[PDB]
Amino acid sequence: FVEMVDNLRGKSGQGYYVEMTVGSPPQTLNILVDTGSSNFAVGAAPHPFLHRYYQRQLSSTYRDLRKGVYVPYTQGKWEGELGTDLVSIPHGPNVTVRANIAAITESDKFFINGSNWEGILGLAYAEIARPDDSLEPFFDSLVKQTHVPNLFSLQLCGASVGGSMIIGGIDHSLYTGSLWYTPIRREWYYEVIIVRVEINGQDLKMDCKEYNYDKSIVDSGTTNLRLPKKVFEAAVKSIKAASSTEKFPDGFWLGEQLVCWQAGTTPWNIFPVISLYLMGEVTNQSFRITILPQQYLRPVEDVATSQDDCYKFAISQSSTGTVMGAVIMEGFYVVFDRARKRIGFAVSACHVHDEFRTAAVEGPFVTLDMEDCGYNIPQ
Ligand SMILES: C[C@@]1(c2cccc(NC(=O)c3ccc(Br)cn3)c2)COCC(N)=N1
Repeated sequence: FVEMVDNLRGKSGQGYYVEMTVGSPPQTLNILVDTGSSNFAVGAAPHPFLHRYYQRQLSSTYRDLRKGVYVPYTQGKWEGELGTDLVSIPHGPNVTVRANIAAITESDKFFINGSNWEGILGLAYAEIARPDDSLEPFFDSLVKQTHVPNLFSLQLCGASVGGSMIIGGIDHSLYTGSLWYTPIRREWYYEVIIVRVEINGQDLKMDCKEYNYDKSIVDSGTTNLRLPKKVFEAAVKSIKAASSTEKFPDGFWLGEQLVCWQAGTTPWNIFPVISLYLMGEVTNQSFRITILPQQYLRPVEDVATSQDDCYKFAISQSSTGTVMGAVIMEGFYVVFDRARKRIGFAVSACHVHDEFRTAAVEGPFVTLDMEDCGYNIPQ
C-alpha cells in the first residue's frame, strides 16, 4: 500500500484526483475520485478547460459498445459514447483491467477551469450507473478481473491538496486510534444512517429519520456537508447562536458570500463543533465523528484577497438527502468496506486541530429509543 500513499492531488475546493491510464498505448489522465457516482467518464474531445483528453482513435484496444449516454446533473451535464478499453492506475495496484468508459463528447458546466482533472471515477455501485445498472462500474471490474480485495480507503487531506486512495486494503500508517464501522444501508450510493446530531454538545432534538430524509450518503465528489432543509435550518440557527459575538451577512449562511478576517486572525473558537452520530454495527449503539470549524469553513484561495483569510460556509441545504462530502471526509480515514457492507471512520494522520480542540471518532454510545432512523423501510 505504501506505493499508493500520496497518490491523490488537487486544488482546494476543486476535487481530489488520481492518475490513471486509458487505452493502448496508455494515455495518462487525471481522474476525480467520486464515491457519489458510478460511471467512469472521461473527456474525449477538446474543451477550453481540458489540457488533454482521451483519444480513442489512438487506442487499438478500444471497443465501441455502440450506445450513447446522457447524464444531466442538478448543475451541469455531459453526453457521450460507451465503450471499453484497458485501464490502469500507475500509483495504485499493479494490474491492468478492461473496463467500461464513457467518452464525453459534449458537456455543459461539468469540467472546471484549473481543476487539473479530465474525467471522473465513479466508485459507487451499479444500481446508480447510467444508462442503467447493466453497465459494470470500474471497481467491480477491477475486483472481478484481479481478485484484489473488495474494499478501498480514502484519506483526503485539506490544505494544493493531497491524500491517498488505498485500493484493496487498509493502511494503518494513515490513521490513529480506532476504526469505527457503520453499516451500508443499501448498495447504490454508499448510504448510511445518522442517528443523532449535536452542535457544540447540544442535541438538535429531531426525530432521527429527519437526518436521513430521504437518504444519507458518503460522497468524495461533493465539497459540502449538505443537509435536509429542516436539519439545515436548525444547524444554522445553532451555529449563529454560538458565533453571535460576530454578525455575518445572510449571504454567508447561504454560501453566496465570503467572510474574511485579517490573515491569521480567524476567530475559530466562536464557531461550534458539529457531531454526527452514525449507526453502529450493534442494535442501538452508535459512534460519533466530530467536525471542527476548520472543516466547515472552507478557505477560498485568491491572491487578490490575500491580505485576509476568507472563507465560504461549506454547509448547505439539500432536497436529495444528507451528503457527507469532503468537509466531512477530510481529516478522517474512511474505509469503504464493500466486502462486509460497511463504512469505517478513523482519525486521519493528516487531521484538523488547533491547540484547543481536535476532530474525533469515538464511541460507543447507546440510545434507549428503539426507533429505526432510516427514512425507508429496512430490509
Ligand atoms: C457526478 C457528480 C460530479 C460531477 C462533476 C464534478 C463533481 N465534483 C467536483 O467538482 C468536486 C469539487 C470539489 C470536491 Br472536494 C469534490 N468534488 C461531481 C455529480 O455531483 C455529485 C457527485 N458526487 N458526482
